[PDB]
Amino acid sequence: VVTSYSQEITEVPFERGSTNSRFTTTLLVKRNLEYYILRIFVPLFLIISVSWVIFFLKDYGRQLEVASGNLLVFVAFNFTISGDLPRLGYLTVLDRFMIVSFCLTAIVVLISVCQKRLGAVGKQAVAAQIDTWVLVIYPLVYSLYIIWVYLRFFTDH
Amino acid sequence: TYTTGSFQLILASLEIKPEAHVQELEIRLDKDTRYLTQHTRNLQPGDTFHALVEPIGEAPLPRLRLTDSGGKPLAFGLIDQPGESVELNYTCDQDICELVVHVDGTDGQKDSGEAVYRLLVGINAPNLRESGQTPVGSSVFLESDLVTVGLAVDQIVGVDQRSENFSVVGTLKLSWHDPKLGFSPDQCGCTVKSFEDASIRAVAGEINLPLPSFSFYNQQGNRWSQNQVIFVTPDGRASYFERFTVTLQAPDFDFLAYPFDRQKFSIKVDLAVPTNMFIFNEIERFQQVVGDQLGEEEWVVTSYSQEITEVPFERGSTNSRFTTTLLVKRNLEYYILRIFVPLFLIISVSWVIFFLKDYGRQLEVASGNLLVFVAFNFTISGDLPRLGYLTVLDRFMIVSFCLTAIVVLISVCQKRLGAVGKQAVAAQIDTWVLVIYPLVYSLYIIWVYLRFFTDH
Repeated sequence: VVTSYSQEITEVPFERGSTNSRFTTTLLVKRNLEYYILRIFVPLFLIISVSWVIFFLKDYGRQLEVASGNLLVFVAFNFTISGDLPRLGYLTVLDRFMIVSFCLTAIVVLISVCQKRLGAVGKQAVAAQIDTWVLVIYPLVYSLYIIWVYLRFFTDH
Repeated sequence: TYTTGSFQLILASLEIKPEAHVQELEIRLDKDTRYLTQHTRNLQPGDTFHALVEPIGEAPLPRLRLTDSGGKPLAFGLIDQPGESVELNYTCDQDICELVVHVDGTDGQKDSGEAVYRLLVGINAPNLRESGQTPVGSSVFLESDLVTVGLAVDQIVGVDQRSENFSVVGTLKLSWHDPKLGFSPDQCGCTVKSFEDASIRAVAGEINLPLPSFSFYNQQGNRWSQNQVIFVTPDGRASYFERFTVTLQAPDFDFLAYPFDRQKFSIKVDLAVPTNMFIFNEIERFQQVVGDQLGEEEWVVTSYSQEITEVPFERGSTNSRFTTTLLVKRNLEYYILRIFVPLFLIISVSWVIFFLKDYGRQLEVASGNLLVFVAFNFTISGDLPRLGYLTVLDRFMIVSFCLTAIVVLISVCQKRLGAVGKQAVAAQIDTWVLVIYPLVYSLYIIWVYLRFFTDH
């Protein structure tokens, strides 16, 4: 969608000395943000929200199995959205967000394994402490990463 | 400046002797060069030509001859009474006759090594040797025209890694000085003659004078040329400018170390005319070679090098070649973060499931994680290119998949052992794999680094 346009006339150097005229029409185009927000970001938010909410469970076997299933879900959706994501040779803020979210889901699977191990040992209190700690640091980490990428790519510093 | 040209008027004489001048040449006879010829000027009637070759580092005594433009004999070579050196003399009888001097070891075909000979060639000069004032006079040999070439790359349009080619857009500039292209500005009333939308071959065809036509050596298909222009000045200065989008075939793509491979994009411009006519003399840095782009790029140019050589040409002799080599590298952050970190976490969960002593949950998580590995493996299937051979990334993925299959197998065996009643050996297997799995991964990483990124 064309946000704005500007037609303007300049002079630029020409072969064998001198200059020639140039007429430039610049179109300030923008992508459809609703498409990417609804198709990608809302399903991704729900996929990470289920991984966040599995920590309320104190049955760490079910927690671990749901965590592994949700990581598989994350991968399947990740590649379901593979046409809109373009095959450029470098990274992208969407790509960085997806990588970070995938890493956080891998970490939730790891933490679920560790918590099941601790519960099997007999240290249920520390497992509950880890549950309540992750329940508060996970959204904090996501928010900090969102702010950091906004600062890095959409403003100075 | 003074001016030169051919005119008509609607004879007399000059002094008592025509201008006499001599030059020298060091000719090297090697395995790849056992014969040489050199062309000369018009040699107006009455002019005498003298030639004399001598050996410096040895006494091979290469034979000499003197022929016309077409090779018909005009003068032979007779050795002098004193040892070493030869003498050849010829006086012409017709106007505008070109002479070619031939040096050849036809009888001396024995090969031992490179040799150097000093050849003294003069016109109108009956001097026995060089004597003095050798460089004051004009050159007697026909000298190849000097052309300066400059290449710049605006951007790398694309790389096709399966057919091994790359499309690049840039600008090419040529500049030579052929006075035969000159004109008097009185007639046209302008200081520049312009040819547009036509290649050098076409303007050469419609002018019928030799011009330094070129070609992109590894070009595939039709090059897309624009702003194609040729400017000619009355003083003979001619310049060619072109902005080209060209797909060049690259037969030296080595994707064995992908995505850590570093490639060499070679843009070769070959002169279509032989070395005796035109040669790429120097390189014009009219603008930066790599150029500046806004935003990131799939291929980043580590370094560039423009260099001029001579390569063999069809029907004997050589032609000049101007090569621009770009040392391009992939974006390592993209492949490290998109592929290697998720893969590390996927293998790390399979590693960490061994702490569990509930082997049913261990087995189910192992199977689920193998499915996860497959799903991610094919999620990263666009960046991974469909080449017909293996790749260090492909080898790493195969090894990791095999290790996840092995962890599933070990989980099955451990559940079986626990069901039997041998829990102690199952715990021993747990603690053994917990230490050998990272060791195996590290050893494989070191091995592939040694195999593909260094010697042995």
